[PDB]
Amino acid sequence: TGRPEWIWLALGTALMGLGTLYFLVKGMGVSDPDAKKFYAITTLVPAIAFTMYLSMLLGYGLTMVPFGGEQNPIYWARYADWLFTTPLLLLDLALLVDADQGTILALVGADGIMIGTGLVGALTKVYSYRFVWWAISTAAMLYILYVLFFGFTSKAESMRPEVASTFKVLRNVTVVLWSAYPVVWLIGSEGAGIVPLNIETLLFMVLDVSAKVGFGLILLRSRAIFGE
Amino acid sequence: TGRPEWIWLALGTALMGLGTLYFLVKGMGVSDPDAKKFYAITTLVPAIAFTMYLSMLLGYGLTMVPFGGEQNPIYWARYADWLFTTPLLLLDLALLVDADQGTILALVGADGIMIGTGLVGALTKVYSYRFVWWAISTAAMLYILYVLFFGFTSKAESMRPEVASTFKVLRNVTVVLWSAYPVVWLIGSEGAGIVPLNIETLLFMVLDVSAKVGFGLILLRSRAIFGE
Amino acid sequence: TGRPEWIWLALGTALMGLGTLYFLVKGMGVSDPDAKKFYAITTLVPAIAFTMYLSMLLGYGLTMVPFGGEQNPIYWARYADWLFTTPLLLLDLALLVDADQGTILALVGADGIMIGTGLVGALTKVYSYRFVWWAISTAAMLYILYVLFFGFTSKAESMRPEVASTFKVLRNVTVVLWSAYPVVWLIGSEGAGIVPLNIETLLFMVLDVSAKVGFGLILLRSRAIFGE
Ligand SMILES: CC(C)CCC[C@@H](C)CCC[C@@H](C)CCC[C@@H](C)CCOC[C@@H](CO)OCC[C@H](C)CCC[C@H](C)CCC[C@H](C)CCCC(C)C
Ligand SMILES: CC(C)CCC[C@@H](C)CCC[C@@H](C)CCC[C@@H](C)CCOC[C@@H](CO)OCC[C@H](C)CCC[C@H](C)CCC[C@H](C)CCCC(C)C
Ligand SMILES: CC(C)CCC[C@@H](C)CCC[C@@H](C)CCC[C@@H](C)CCOC[C@@H](CO)OCC[C@H](C)CCC[C@H](C)CCC[C@H](C)CCCC(C)C
Ligand SMILES: CC(C)CCC[C@@H](C)CCC[C@@H](C)CCC[C@@H](C)CCOC[C@@H](CO)OCC[C@H](C)CCC[C@H](C)CCC[C@H](C)CCCC(C)C
Ligand SMILES: CC(C)CCC[C@@H](C)CCC[C@@H](C)CCC[C@@H](C)CCOC[C@@H](CO)OCC[C@H](C)CCC[C@H](C)CCC[C@H](C)CCCC(C)C
Ligand SMILES: CC(C)CCC[C@@H](C)CCC[C@@H](C)CCC[C@@H](C)CCOC[C@@H](CO)OCC[C@H](C)CCC[C@H](C)CCC[C@H](C)CCCC(C)C
Ligand SMILES: *C/C=C(C)/C=C/C=C(C)/C=C/C1=C(C)CCCC1(C)C
Ligand SMILES: *C/C=C(C)/C=C/C=C(C)/C=C/C1=C(C)CCCC1(C)C
Ligand SMILES: *C/C=C(C)/C=C/C=C(C)/C=C/C1=C(C)CCCC1(C)C
Repeated sequence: TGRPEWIWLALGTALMGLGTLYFLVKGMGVSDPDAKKFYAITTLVPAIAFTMYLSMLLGYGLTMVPFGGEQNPIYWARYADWLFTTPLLLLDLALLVDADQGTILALVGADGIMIGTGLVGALTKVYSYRFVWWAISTAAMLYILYVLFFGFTSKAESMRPEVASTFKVLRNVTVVLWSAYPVVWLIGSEGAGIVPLNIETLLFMVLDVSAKVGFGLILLRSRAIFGE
Repeated sequence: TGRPEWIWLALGTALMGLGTLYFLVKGMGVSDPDAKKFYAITTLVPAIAFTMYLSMLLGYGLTMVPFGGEQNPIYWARYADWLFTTPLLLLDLALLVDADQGTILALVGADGIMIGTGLVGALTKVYSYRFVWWAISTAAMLYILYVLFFGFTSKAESMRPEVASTFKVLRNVTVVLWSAYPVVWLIGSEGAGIVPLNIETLLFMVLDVSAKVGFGLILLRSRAIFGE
Repeated sequence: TGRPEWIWLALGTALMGLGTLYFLVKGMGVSDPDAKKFYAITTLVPAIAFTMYLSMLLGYGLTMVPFGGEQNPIYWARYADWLFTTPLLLLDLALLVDADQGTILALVGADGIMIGTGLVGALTKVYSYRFVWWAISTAAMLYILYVLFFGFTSKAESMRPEVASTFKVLRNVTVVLWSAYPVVWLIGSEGAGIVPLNIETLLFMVLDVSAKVGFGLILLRSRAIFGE
């Protein structure tokens, strides 16, 4: 493994794998149907990331994109991961607050646009246009963060204190960690090329494990996930 | 931009972009959960088309398919657009009439078959077989149009007059505009090659903007989208 | 058709096509909304398989994957089929028993992991790593079979005798036929290469037609699909 970023791909694979097994074991026995939804969503998220980390580690999830005069290593498997795991994370938030279905559809669809335009930007061979896709994807992310802070103002007169409390923490966790991903992309291998791929891969590893396994530990340890 | 169809890709990009912003602004403030569903579906549709028009304009959504002795320019991004936006359009219709879930699943699944076989036909290198996929996809479209006219005969004893009225108009808009897409494909660059790609791109632009932004203006201006 | 497996691809195409038309005709007239769900799911399943069998027959769904020193014919279209039809089959089971939504999401997501890791294994160029993906996919299949036997223990105090009976038979049909697919893959063209592709294609044809058209005949002939 002649790619120096292999260690972070291996560590990411192991930590997503271990978080999947932990959440699997923890959700055994659970009969509350509301809690079963949260365990299924929250366990699927690092299970999908485990498979995509492994595909990067083994090289399957890596391709070379010509741009800027250069053959650029691009890990496309990250977008196949995020396509599914970032709407699932939004679904955990949305279920906490009993979101209306129109709000869930706005969130999941804005998130698909965010990930799909991120992927088009990652694979685009004209260097300047990569950053046009980055901006569109960021605009979709900002929409999602707007909805998470301002789209549930009908949900407060009626929201169990423990649901509000856990939703607040997870929403803060989300806004901080997810906002770092466009920055990493912009300065890393896919963007300006200021931070080398080895470091980029480290940064996404720490973000992903926090946003998936850290997030899910907070959620699944709360009694907000059970019907009262 | 040495592709003469660039002007229609640019115009399509702008009109889908402007229709997205208009519907975004128009749906601000809306609290009625039924109306929020219609705004989310109807706003996502031109937002997705904006991204796919832009990918065609920038060249990312174009590939060359050998067939007929020739390297043929094929805009595959149209199928990535339609994969999502044509079930969303069907969902707006189906929600208007309070469709049963089995009818929604038939519609969304027939539509996936329509778009996916359209894409296989667009990328098929044996010329005669392209038209086998065209026929299968047309058969799926005809099924969808059948369901839209004859699959909601339990929904009339109970259907607000304004819902019936808006559903009738949008269903007519749909049947007329969607039926033109197999014809354009059959005579255009993907099919018989009778109409040049520049004109084909113009035709799909006018159809798409009408079927997305025209459709959505009719829907979102009606009080059929609000619970009574 | 210089591929000896063409006959089984042609036969599979015809049998999925004929089963689609039969289920289409059989579900005409059905007004019971619960029954309409089962007809839509169960009819879409062989309709999707018909398109994917046809794409294999015509060669579109075939690619060459280098591994083991060799250019290996890999029918990738099977994974595009299964991506949709295996969650749909699980949905028919889950609706029979009135599964909780968290259980449905676990099933559909485990199934996506099963098919997507199966596809990564089928396309992986390092021979030994193909079998790592096979094992992960098998682990997801075993999870699905676990849930089908042990995830509905809240659903028995309340389950119409005819629903229990039909669910039991279809679940047995599923466990036996689906468990054969990793074995065929492991000994066939995608794995160890012990069984030639011609025979492999025969085996998957018999499995698919049984698991789709055989399964659906059992389901759609039962009164378990109607609300009582
Ligand atoms: C609910 C159910 C009932 C639904 C039923 C399913 C229904 C659709 C029936 C099955 C049809 C279909 C799924 C199967 C055909 C797959 C098709 C894409 C195959 C083409 O790809 C094969 C290759 C190489 O030979 O061609 C070359 C590849 C091309 C150059 C690429 C062109 C294709 C586009 C890239 C498609 C874009 C779609 C994206 C995957 C959408 C998400 C991506 C995003 C978030 C960035
Ligand atoms: C000029 C540029 C270089 C800067 C780029 C910024 C840009 C990308 C936008 C990001 C802003 C965003 C992170 C802020 C949103 C979170 C927070 C401020 C929201 C406040 O509201 C929530 C409150 C109360 O419930 O809790 C508060 C929740 C938390 C306690 C808020 C704490 C914020 C985080 C601690 C900051 C993230 C830390 C990084 C992940 C560390 C990486 C840096 C590295 C080089 C060591
Ligand atoms: C709800 C959630 C819990 C679900 C969890 C997600 C779960 C599936 C886990 C993730 C696995 C998976 C999504 C990730 C792997 C992606 C896989 C397709 C990668 C293969 O493609 C990489 C390339 C180049 O190196 O190979 C060469 C490319 C090949 C030649 C092409 C073969 C692949 C097929 C084309 C696949 C067909 C699927 C279609 C996109 C379906 C729709 C298309 C249609 C409508 C026309
Ligand atoms: C032989 C071939 C060349 C012809 C190909 C036809 C074939 C592809 C099938 C298409 C038929 C389809 C469009 C008809 C369905 C719509 C309509 C007749 C349905 C009637 O029922 C609805 C009624 C009452 O509510 O309103 C009625 C709704 C509307 C008022 C109906 C009006 C029909 C449209 C005005 C026709 C479409 C116009 C084109 C988009 C213009 C493009 C032509 C260009 C060259 C100028
Ligand atoms: C609900 C709605 C509102 C949602 C709105 C949709 C929203 C996402 C907006 C549309 C964006 C997007 C869908 C369109 C862009 C498609 C994008 C994949 C195009 C890239 O592919 C083009 C090629 C050749 O030029 O590049 C080369 C190809 C690369 C080498 C491959 C890299 C891409 C990955 C393979 C993507 C993996 C995703 C898988 C299809 C997931 C399932 C596969 C699995 C089960 C094995
Ligand atoms: C060492 C290896 C080579 C063996 C590999 C096995 C491995 C892949 C795991 C598979 C085990 C699995 C098929 C068993 C599950 C089914 C069954 C035993 C479950 C019992 O519980 C259900 C009961 C009561 O309702 O009905 C019972 C339901 C049925 C009546 C059970 C009958 C089992 C099937 C008849 C066996 C499958 C037959 C094959 C499809 C035939 C192909 C062989 C060919 C070479 C002729
Ligand atoms: C599980 C992994 C998580 C939570 C990942 C989140 C990823 C994003 C918020 C990605 C955002 C991006 C942009 C806004 C701009 C373009 C680059 C992306 C895709 C990295
Ligand atoms: C937003 C864009 C809309 C409403 C597009 C609709 C597209 C169709 C109805 C496409 C149909 C096709 C056929 C029936 C045959 C094969 C060619 C297609 C995909 C163009
Ligand atoms: C309609 C076709 C059906 C029911 C197909 C089922 C396919 C599976 C159960 C496939 C399973 C696989 C594994 C568990 C290991 C990797 C190889 C696969 C994808 C064939």
